[PDB]
Amino acid sequence: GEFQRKLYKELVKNYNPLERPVANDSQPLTVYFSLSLLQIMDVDEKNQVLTTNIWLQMSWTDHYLQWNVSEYPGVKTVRFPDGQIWKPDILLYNSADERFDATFHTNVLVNSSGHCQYLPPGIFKSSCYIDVRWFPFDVQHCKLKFGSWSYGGWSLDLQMQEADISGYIPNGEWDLVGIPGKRSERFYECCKEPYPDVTFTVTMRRRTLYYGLNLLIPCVLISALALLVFLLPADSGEKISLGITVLLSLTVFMLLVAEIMPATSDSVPLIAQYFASTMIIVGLSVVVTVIVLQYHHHDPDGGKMPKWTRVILLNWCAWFLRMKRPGDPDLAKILEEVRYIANRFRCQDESEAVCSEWKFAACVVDRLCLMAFSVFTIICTIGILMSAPNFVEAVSKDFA
Amino acid sequence: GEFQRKLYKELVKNYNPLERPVANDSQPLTVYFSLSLLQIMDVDEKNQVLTTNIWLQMSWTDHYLQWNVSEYPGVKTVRFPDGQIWKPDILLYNSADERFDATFHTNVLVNSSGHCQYLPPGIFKSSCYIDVRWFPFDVQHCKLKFGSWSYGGWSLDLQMQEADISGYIPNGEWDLVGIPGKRSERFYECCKEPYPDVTFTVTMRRRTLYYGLNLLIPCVLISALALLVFLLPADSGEKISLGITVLLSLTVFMLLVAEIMPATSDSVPLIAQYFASTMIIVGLSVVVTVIVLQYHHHDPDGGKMPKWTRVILLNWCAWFLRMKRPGDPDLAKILEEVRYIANRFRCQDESEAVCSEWKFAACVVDRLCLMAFSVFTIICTIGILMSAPNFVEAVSKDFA
Amino acid sequence: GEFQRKLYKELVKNYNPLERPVANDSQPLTVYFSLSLLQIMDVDEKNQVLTTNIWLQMSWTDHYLQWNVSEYPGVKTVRFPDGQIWKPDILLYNSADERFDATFHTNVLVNSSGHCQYLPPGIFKSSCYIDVRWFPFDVQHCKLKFGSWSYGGWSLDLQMQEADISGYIPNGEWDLVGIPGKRSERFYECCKEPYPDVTFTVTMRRRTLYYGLNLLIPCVLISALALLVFLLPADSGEKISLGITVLLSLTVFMLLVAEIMPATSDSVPLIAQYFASTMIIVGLSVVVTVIVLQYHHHDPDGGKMPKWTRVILLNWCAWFLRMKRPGDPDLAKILEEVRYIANRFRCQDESEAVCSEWKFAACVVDRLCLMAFSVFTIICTIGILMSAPNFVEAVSKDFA
Amino acid sequence: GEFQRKLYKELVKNYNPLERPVANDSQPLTVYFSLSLLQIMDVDEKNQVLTTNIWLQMSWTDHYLQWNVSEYPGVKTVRFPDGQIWKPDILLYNSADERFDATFHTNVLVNSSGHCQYLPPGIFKSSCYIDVRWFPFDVQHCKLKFGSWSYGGWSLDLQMQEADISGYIPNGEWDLVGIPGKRSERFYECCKEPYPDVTFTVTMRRRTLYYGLNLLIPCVLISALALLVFLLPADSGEKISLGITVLLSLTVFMLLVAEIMPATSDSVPLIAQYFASTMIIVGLSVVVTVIVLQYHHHDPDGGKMPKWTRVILLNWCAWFLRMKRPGDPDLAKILEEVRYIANRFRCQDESEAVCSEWKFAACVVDRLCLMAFSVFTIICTIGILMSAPNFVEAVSKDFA
Amino acid sequence: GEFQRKLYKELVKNYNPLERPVANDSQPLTVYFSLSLLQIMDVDEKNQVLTTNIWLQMSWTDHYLQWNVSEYPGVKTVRFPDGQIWKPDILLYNSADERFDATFHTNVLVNSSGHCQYLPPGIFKSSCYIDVRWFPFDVQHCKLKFGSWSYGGWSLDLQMQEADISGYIPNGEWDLVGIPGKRSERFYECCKEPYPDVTFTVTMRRRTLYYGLNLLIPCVLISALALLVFLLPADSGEKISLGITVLLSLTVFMLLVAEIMPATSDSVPLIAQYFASTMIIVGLSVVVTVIVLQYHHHDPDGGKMPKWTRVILLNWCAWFLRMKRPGDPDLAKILEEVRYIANRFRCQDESEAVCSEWKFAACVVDRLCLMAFSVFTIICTIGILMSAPNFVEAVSKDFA
Ligand SMILES: *[C@@H]1O[C@H](CO)[C@@H](O[C@@H]2O[C@H](CO)[C@@H](O)[C@H](O)[C@H]2NC(C)=O)[C@H](O)[C@H]1NC(C)=O
Ligand SMILES: CN1CCC[C@H]1c1cccnc1
Repeated sequence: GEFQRKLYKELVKNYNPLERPVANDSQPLTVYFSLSLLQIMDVDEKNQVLTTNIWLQMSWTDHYLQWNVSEYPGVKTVRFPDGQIWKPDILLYNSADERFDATFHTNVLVNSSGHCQYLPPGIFKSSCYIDVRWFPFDVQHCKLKFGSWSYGGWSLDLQMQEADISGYIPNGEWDLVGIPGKRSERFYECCKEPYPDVTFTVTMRRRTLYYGLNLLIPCVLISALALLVFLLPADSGEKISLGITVLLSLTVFMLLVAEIMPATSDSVPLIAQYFASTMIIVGLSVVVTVIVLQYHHHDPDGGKMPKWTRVILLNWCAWFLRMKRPGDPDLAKILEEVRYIANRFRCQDESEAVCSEWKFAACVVDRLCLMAFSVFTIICTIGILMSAPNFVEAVSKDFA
Repeated sequence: GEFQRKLYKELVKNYNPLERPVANDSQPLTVYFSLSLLQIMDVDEKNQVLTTNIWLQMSWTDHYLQWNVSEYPGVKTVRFPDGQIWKPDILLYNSADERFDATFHTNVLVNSSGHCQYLPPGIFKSSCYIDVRWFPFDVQHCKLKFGSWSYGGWSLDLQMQEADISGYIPNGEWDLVGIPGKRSERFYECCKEPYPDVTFTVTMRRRTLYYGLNLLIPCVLISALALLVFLLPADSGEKISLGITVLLSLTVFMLLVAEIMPATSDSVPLIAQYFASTMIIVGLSVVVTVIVLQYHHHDPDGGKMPKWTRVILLNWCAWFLRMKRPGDPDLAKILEEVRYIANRFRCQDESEAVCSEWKFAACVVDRLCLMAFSVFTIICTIGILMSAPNFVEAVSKDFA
Repeated sequence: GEFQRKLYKELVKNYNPLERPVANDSQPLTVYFSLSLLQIMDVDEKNQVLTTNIWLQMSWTDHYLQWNVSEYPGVKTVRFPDGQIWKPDILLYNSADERFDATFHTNVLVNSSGHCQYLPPGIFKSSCYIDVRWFPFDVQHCKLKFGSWSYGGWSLDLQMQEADISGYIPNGEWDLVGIPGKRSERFYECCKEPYPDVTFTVTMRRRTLYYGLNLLIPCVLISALALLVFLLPADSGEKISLGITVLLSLTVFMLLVAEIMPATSDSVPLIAQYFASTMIIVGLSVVVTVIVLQYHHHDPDGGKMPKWTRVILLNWCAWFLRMKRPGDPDLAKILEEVRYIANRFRCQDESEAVCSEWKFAACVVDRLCLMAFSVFTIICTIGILMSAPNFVEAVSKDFA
Repeated sequence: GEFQRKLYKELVKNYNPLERPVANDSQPLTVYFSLSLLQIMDVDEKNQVLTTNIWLQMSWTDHYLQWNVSEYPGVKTVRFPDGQIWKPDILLYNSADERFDATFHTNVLVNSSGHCQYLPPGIFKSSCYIDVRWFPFDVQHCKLKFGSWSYGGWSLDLQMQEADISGYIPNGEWDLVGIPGKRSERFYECCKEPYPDVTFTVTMRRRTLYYGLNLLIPCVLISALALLVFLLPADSGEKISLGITVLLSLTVFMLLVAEIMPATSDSVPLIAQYFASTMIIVGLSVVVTVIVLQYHHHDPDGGKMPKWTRVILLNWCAWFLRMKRPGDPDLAKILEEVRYIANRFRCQDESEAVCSEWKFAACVVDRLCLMAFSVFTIICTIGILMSAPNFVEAVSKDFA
Repeated sequence: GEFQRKLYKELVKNYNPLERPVANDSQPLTVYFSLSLLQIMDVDEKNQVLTTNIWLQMSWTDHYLQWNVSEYPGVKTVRFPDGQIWKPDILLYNSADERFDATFHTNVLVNSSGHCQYLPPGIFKSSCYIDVRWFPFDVQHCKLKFGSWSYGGWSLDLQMQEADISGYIPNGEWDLVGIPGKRSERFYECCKEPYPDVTFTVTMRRRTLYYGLNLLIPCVLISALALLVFLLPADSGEKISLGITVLLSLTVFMLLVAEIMPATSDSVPLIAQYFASTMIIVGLSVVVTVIVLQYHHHDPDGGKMPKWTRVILLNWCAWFLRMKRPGDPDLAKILEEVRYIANRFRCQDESEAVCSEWKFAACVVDRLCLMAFSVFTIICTIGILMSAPNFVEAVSKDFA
């Protein structure tokens, strides 16, 4: 259009993109800043990097870019590319990307009175502290700090507007709680002029269904199966294998959790405490199994049963767990031989009785330790999994 | 030639690559948008990112790029590179690339009457929701939203043309169903003017031959092998090893599945349900094996077989399974000696008879549990596999 | 130099890089396009992407870039950088890269008669189909498609020159069979305008020495070792651990092999078929071992051994296998006692004889199944490995 | 603003960005170089690179960019982008990045008296030596070197300012000790002109809590558990499975841990020494277990007990460990029968006595080696772990 | 200053950066090319690339960039950025990075007489053959090729200067032997002109301490531990589990090791063949163990030991290793009864006396195969380890 061509020719006369567009040079240029959250794309726990998809919103008033629509009837707005008009240099101080600025530079929409609009999209990789103390029942607060880089507080009056979440797409792993913001001005060692900035905090809660189904339940089941050694008879000759195999099979779970966790030294993760407790339980299970095995394969006439062992394992625990304790010269020569044979059988009977009593003691010890270990593992698991805050909320929101 | 040089000099005279090429400024500009799918690069289930290879197609009429063929006999079309003529700022809204734009800028072919064609190729990484509820017999819909960033509905009339699939190359893992399009207008918090956009939906059906033959069949085979613990005689003393080793060998499969699957908590994957069911099956098998072994190694004199247990197992289940139940003074001194020996032998015979009864009871329990576990695992696996929709279609389209 | 400075000043006078350097504007400009292969870098089977080091070759005649050597002594060639002259817009069609054009823009060498040479280097990532049916005895063909993006047939006709492989460097993993091409031609539905393009097919053969020595021989050896369970006597007590451990090893081997293979569902690969056959063989061996162990530990009084099993195992297969089958009143009181003892001893002897007969039957079954399984595994391995059409060529080239 | 428009127009008049802003051309331009540390993002031990977030700080004086604020009341500072002003070419010498200069070019703030202030941000990847001799108890010294690439000391003399640590964000893994600066002058063979440069040495101390919890304690506990084979009785038939599975688990642990450390060959790391010691201890325990099992299953008449081992073990070692050492004509024919039976039983009991002797000797050897290995493991672990120069500091600052 | 401003204005008067700065247009421009190695960043065996930190030294004489130093006092050198003056187009021929040329474009220093120095830094990823045959005792020779892309001997004749290693920083894994250069020509068929090229070969020796300690010593120790299977008595019942567990562990060891090596089919690597030999050693040990177990459990009532075995396994082989060979009517009825019992005992003793011979034969085989397998393992390990060249040099330089 001829009007469009004339307006574009007239709007660029003696225009310097290096100057701040203010009618008076002694007042700051008010700029309104806001962002629109679109998607939380990634939360890296190991590298402590948060990846989001946002649209920055910048608005200000330009004094030289004004015209009367009477002389230009058809055209009401004008768009300008990068490098042709003045734009604020607003960056992200918290950036964690090789290019310190990740914004696709689009056009600038202008009023017929000089109201510039800037909506640059882009995927932002910011570095925020990730707390894994109560993993996987944790809520994270990651900050996004925005502000002008080279304009002080006397030339650029930054003003914050509320973030817009009307186009937010659920992540499916993180539940968004909110995104407040606040404006503050700081002093830097470079200069003696305040530099206002706008900080947005993103609060999200991890959904625990997947982790609960894939890490907590299998460990519970395997630890429960590890108690099955306290039910096998000692004569089966398989007791050590169960404990060893369950220890081996939980080593891989420990290694997996270690590989998915950041190498932080600020606190002990709740899952780490759980796995250490389970390791301890299995270790003492194996120790008790060895003790029972060495009690059951006792050598008759190899020692004397201590009186304390006798009383404690035959009159107290047997009662408490309702145990039931099991229970012419030729003729002369013939007689000598038959008494010898009978005496040999009698000694065999005494030896087998001693062996039976030793085996009964081993069985009593085994059952008592079974009960104690079951109580201990239930208590430890319940306490560890209930210690974390908002665990009831997480359960009621995800599972039920 | 001279005519080409003259035309090129004439066309760029007083041309502003900023203004919209419309004869009347009030009327909008009609731009036809279309897509040409070529290939599907990858479908990142873990990162919810879809990579494609497409050719965008745009067409519009330029008012100033017109000439007469008679005055320039040789030439009929001209081509302009980026930054020399006006082009629409159409870009993909749902972009997962580090840079928000992935198009490769090429030339713009021009009619003799002002028709511009623009076909920029590129590889697009668009973030689309991936549903793994019915993995691997699943169908995924991914959207591609294209629209002008800075031009409203009063300036650009973004029409839609049907997507073209003729140069499409089959992926070999995904089966294309179709790619329809739909145009709509939306309002944004920035501005009081609608912004039309064109959305293309891609429907792909996963081919399940590889995933089936690599995950389902081995798991079924190992689950069936885990039932052999009920055919092993108890005297071999190697029942528990089979169960614990198949438990390990399926835990590694669970690890692989956790590796390939994402970490969403929206739903429980079908493969996760199947693996959990197999886990419970093997755990219950190990528990039953422990019970059977503790039945087999029953200490005689250490207890009495309950009458209810006998009537349940010995003469009821054996009937059900049709199993047979197995089975001068000197001469005096010698007389009591041989009497003592004979009495000892008789007591040994009674003890071995009791032990044989206990062993038969253990065998009966083993047979019952074998039958029950076999029927239960068959029913569970059939139900879980057949619960998925279009499972029969996927089978008949892949295996047949 | 004075002369070359004057020539450079003169040549760029009234020059328009947008203009096509022809003399009549109606006759298409002939461009000769060829290739120069340097090295094959990587063949990504998982991503279906081929990376190569390639030098392009272009040659056209420029009408305006001519001069008389006699007027400019010494100056015989001139060179121009990107953008200062006209260049064909030839780029890879089936490219797989974030930035579509993977070329380095060097200078253009122009002779005194207007002949332009252009050799842009670069590393090209191309998405080509990768068949995996006969992996690792496979030969792959990957296609490279070039051609002008915008210039048609009446303006720019493409001519082919033979590909150059003089500078080729051996890969060490792929054997270059050759690289032919075809100068195709295409017509549209509007106009009789031939659109030409040049395509190059790279045919390579995989060297099988590494894959063979690292996959096939270890698996064959381990499968052969898995057959030793049949030679193991039942009384040892380790007939199940051997089979289950080789099963674990085979499962790990499949898991590690499937990490380098594509997830295509086009066809079942040869290596997958071989692994499936090995798994079936091992599972059947475990089942047979369970049956043999069940036979070995048979209750002497648990039943009667069927006459069919008698006349088969102890009669036919035993002869076939050439196995030898092993095999005053007080005086009356003492008489009764010794008769009782003797009767007990005789019953023990009969039970021992029955157990020995059962054990011999188990041994016969074990040996027969050993022979059958050895034949099965040898036949299956030979048949699976001999099905590759390139197997003889591979074994004659790589190994020999 | 009119005043700033006029000032911008007047300042760029006859200005050449290629010219060094001095007044005599023979005096070096004083430049002050500092550095503001934000956070340490990564320390890659495998690649030996360090990633940090750093704000550069350069300040100098410009002779031409001077104006009187009386004629321009509102204007007090001006800003210029890259390419329109002279900037020092300060680079990172020991950089490790695809682009040798990973800085973001921002505006240059200029005061009214010609004072410049340039603060470009960025993420820097520098190659620094990583010493893993005392891993995980490490203190690292990574150096950053800066300096003009082309400007010499006679034209550009760098000056060092103290590094600023305000605004530092704690890593959570690495503890920052400090970052001291040093300005060094290096001469050439040309001429007596300095070539000053500024170097900063970042000193970090690894926080040894995560590694201590995940590697040292689990391996210590597993090594302690591996000693339980000595308390296991030899009759259980599990004295080797425990040791072999512990050895397998520990070698898996070592091989997986090896994925973290680099392949350097300048020293033997502490963790490698500790793992090797554990390997040796477990192997020797397995050897001793084999020897003990050989002692236990000795043939009753396959040999004779040597006097030397008899006196050394049964006499001296029992004293040490305080172990109690356990333990009508037919009448003639009947006489030889009963005498034969009696002497057979006597031979059986003497063979049993010899077997008991061998078993007791095996038990004594087992106890002695248990004591020896219990001493050895503790001594080796303490000695290896106490060799770190800062072990006490690390423990007292990470645990207490 | 004024003088340098005037000089900068004067030098760019009628300057064309597209022409060689010669004075006759026929004499080639002599260009000196050198190198400055700083660090070897990484050597990749998988993808066969070499990444280094390198400074490129260039120097030539410019005819136009000259001035009288008297007329411009104080000014001695001038600097020009990329694009403002002519620069040689020298680039790496055999590159491996995505951008074919990776050099940071810095300024060019020009003296008063017209001498140009150009030292662009960068990180170069080359592509060189990596010989893995003698792994990990490799000595590599990676070539770097440099040269003008378009200019030839008529225009630009390259020269060579010795590479600079004064700034070298040791890698820690690779020992640098040296880096020699060479200047070579290449005559074309058309034109008898030189085509100078300068190539540098970097020779590095791998440090074997880490690889030895982490791969060779553990493998030898594990093989020695597996060698203990022959000392274990057969009565334990653990002779198979130990061997199979070691086999599985070392198989996973080899599979893990194979990941850090390329799939090159040009030679069989030393580590690969060593692991193979260990594989056959362990497999044969398992086979021998199976044979020994079969001999130990021979049926006493089965076949008869052949005379060949009776001599060779009992006399000859026991002499070879010196193992001593271990070794009224009622009266009639009672007489017949005791005769029967004594005859049964005598038959039992005779039957048992045959199993001792089989057990001694098993012991003889165990000892013989222990000796033979130990000798075989020692010989094979020594031969494979010492076969590689410069093994003595490597061990002396690394371990001492
Ligand atoms: C413009 O900015 C510079 C910042 O360095 C000012 O220089 C400093 O000014 C203060 C007070 O005048 C002095 O105390 C410092 O010593 C100065 N720094 C140096 C390195 O000299 C400069 O004064 C400012 N000029 C104007 C007109 O405001
Ligand atoms: C539709 N566009 C994309 C998002 C907002 C909107 C817009 C409006 C004005 C300037 N830029 C962008």
